[PDB]
Amino acid sequence: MTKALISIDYTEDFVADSGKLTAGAPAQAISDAISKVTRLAFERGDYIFFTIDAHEENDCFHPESKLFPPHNLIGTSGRNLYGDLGIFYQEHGSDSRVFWMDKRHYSAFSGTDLDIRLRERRVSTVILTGVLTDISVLHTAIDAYNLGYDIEIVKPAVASIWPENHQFALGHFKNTLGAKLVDENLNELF
Amino acid sequence: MTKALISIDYTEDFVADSGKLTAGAPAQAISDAISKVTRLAFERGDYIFFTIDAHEENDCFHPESKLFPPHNLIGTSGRNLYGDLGIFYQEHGSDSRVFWMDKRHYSAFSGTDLDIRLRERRVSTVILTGVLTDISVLHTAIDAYNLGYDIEIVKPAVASIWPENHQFALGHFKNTLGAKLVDENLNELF
Amino acid sequence: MTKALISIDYTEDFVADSGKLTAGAPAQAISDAISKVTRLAFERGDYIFFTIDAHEENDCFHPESKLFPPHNLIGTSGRNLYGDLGIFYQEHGSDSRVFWMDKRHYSAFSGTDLDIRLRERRVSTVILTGVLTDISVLHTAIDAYNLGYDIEIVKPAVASIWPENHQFALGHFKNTLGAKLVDENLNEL
Amino acid sequence: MTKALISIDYTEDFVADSGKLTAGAPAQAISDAISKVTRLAFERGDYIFFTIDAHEENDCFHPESKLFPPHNLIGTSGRNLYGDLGIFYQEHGSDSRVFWMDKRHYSAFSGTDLDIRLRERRVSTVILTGVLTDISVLHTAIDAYNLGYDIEIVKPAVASIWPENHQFALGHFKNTLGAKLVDENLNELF
Ligand SMILES: NC(=O)c1cccnc1
Ligand SMILES: NC(=O)c1cccnc1
Ligand SMILES: NC(=O)c1cccnc1
Ligand SMILES: NC(=O)c1cccnc1
Ligand SMILES: [Zn+2]
Ligand SMILES: [Zn+2]
Ligand SMILES: [Zn+2]
Ligand SMILES: [Zn+2]
Repeated sequence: MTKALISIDYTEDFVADSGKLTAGAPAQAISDAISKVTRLAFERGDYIFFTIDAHEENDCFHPESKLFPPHNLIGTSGRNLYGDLGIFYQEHGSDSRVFWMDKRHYSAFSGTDLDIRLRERRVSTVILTGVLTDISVLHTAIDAYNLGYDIEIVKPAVASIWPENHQFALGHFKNTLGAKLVDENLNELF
Repeated sequence: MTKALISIDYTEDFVADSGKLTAGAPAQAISDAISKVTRLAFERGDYIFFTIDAHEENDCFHPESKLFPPHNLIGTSGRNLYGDLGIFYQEHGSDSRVFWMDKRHYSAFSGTDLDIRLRERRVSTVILTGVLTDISVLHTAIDAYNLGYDIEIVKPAVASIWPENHQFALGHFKNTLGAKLVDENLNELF
Repeated sequence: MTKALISIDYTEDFVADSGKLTAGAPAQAISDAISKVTRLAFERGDYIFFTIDAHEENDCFHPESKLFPPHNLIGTSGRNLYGDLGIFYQEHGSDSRVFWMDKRHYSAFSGTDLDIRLRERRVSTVILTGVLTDISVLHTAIDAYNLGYDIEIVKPAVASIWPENHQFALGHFKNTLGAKLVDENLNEL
Repeated sequence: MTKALISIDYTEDFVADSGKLTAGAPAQAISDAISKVTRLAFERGDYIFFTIDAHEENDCFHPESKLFPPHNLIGTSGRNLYGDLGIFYQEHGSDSRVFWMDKRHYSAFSGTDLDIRLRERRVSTVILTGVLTDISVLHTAIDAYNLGYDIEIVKPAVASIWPENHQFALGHFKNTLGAKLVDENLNELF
């Protein structure tokens, strides 16, 4: 069956050394795996959803503005996809199976039309990749669970700034959400 | 109390003579009232949400594609706001209290972040304007009702192709949704 | 594949002569068709969801309280299913494919777990029956549309007190929601 | 200023020594604080929502069935509120400001009418209590955040079976959700 891979916030501001809200080394370490798994999913016929923070510096009505420094600002290089994943987007961004969705909350579902697009395509399984494991990925996974999706987490293609938080989230995915943990070849991990 | 005015699909494709899905004369007849009530709402400090159909011609996954001819296509003049309402947007579009939201369903809430933006601002009352009364306006109103908003309908600033459908919708707003019917001066109608 | 039939508000208070918010004769006229189509859907292996108004008197926080007289009050006979449809529920209510869901808004989806139950079963098509065509049925249909369900409307198994409103709703289902209008044999009209 | 206290899954099966899915001693340890803070909120005129797991044996369509042993089964003692909280419910459950809501997912919002009831009362702040901090409480908190509620967490009135998961969740509430941590007297903890 055809699935959907969700690419969560893997942008310059979350990954690069000078990124405004960078997760640093652990985020950079998944660059090869996240691009590889995305290409693999696309090649086999899956839908690809880039779900990307789209913030505005002067937005005092957003509770998040008080919690983190400005990041992924609309019209800035901070929103550019990091590494070879960006090259994949140059090659296939205009394809009918590839989507770019701006989001304001951590979850890829919140205030977006992600659920609608998935339901149009009768997709029952989402495959999650990106950063941070315990924030945008976690919120997306919980929303996916409540919306009745089967969930796959690409373990080597998610990362957090805190190793303990990364480990909590992975445990939560498997034990509470019943997610399948998979590698960069989309093979289950035992 | 600060309210929000929702401006629904009042574009060239729904209003102009040559509009791809035009409501024709009844839609054109509300041009003065819809621009007047929007400027009045903006001047008093209300939030203004332009919630506009954003369709793609090649979208075989959208059930609406089979129901209506192509309308409000991306990058076309069909998506331009009709009359003085368009002029108002050119003057005040970049103001912090004015919003543009692309939508794919009839309802202004479906797959958008309208509810999120309204709740950020603690808005309890929505004021509905636009076309068509029995489709995009009706769906928006029903969603607003289920989301617990108080509803105001600007009767002289909503219109449909079918008079019987326009009349059904107005009756539904008042008797089933408990909406207040108001004029272009935002005064209740008796 | 396996579809779900939604049975909307077909209770004493909406149908019977003495019903608190009765649609009267037009609602009573669909009794045979609504019971027949529900029994048919169940025989075909479909899921059946009874989605029924569950109101409380003196619920001042509900906006509907000011719009309609008290109806379908919790613990009252007004919530009893009307006619042979009630007999069907007595017979098959304990079956794993048959559900009873209390609702407070007109739409069967609003504040309920209907969508969750349907998605658990990977249901892609809902079949709508009940009353009123232009209120609870219409709201349920619109929610179903926005939630990406294919929709079937059993034309002889929906009713309103207002003929013009019933007609509007049927047109809206077909032309705006892209719903299939079907008969009591579940054949397209 | 009228708030709503949410009492999440504080029942025999999650708390009692012989509970089917018991969090054990840490859950038992909060019994005094959770009952005290609930009685306080009620005295202050707040709404009280008991949001309680309602599961069925042989519910093969529920993904949770494969993740945890049977717990909080409808019609069983497992669903009984633990400690003085249960006594409070006997005393005041029939009050108009006190609600009992059955739920099937971890989040108190998922498939329930919680949001609807809160919006009816124009509640803007939810106060969270119960178990487990990193499951039902966490999911409820994340849903509350996405739905635009201000969040208070009663720190001494939430618990998990795993202390490290409790710590993660508390950090997540404060740093990611912008929640206020409060004590059993509803005073902010600094
Ligand atoms: N990508 C993320 O997890 C994230 C973290 C903090 C703020 N916004 C997004
Ligand atoms: N604006 C509308 O009511 C409408 C009608 C048909 C299709 N899309 C939008
Ligand atoms: N069943 C209905 O359509 C209905 C109408 C009015 C109030 N409640 C329910
Ligand atoms: N109360 C909870 O956190 C919980 C944990 C596991 C299953 N169901 C509920
Ligand atoms: Zn962000
Ligand atoms: Zn359209
Ligand atoms: Zn009702
Ligand atoms: Zn449970």
